[PDB]
Amino acid sequence: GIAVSDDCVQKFNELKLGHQHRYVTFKMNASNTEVVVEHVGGPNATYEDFKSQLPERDCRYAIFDYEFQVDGGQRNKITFILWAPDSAPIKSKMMYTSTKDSIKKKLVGIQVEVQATDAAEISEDAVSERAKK
Repeated sequence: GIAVSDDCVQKFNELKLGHQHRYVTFKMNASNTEVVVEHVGGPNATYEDFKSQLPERDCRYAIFDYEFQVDGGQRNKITFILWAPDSAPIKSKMMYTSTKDSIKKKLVGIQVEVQATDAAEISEDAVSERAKK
């Protein structure tokens, strides 16, 4: 089984506990033996910053502390996203898919999960819409 790096937990914790990051992206390491942190989005990074950097032909995971000015205040939703574009190789797909539960259970505190397999699914509308699911 692919191991989740504890650094994946530390960064998720900095976001969840300290609001230190807008989002965190994760990818497998070189040996595909552990998922490691890839991109630490700071508090002012936009959803666009997160999105534009997603590999079109490779998978990734992400926590996006999606923010709102909505009814019951200004809300924050810790959204875990599995990015698995249909154009990724089967090996990449298989790996990310096969290891999603571990990262999800390691990341105690997720609030919304979404799976995006294309441009429209990873769009800001798809995600923002589901963020207040």
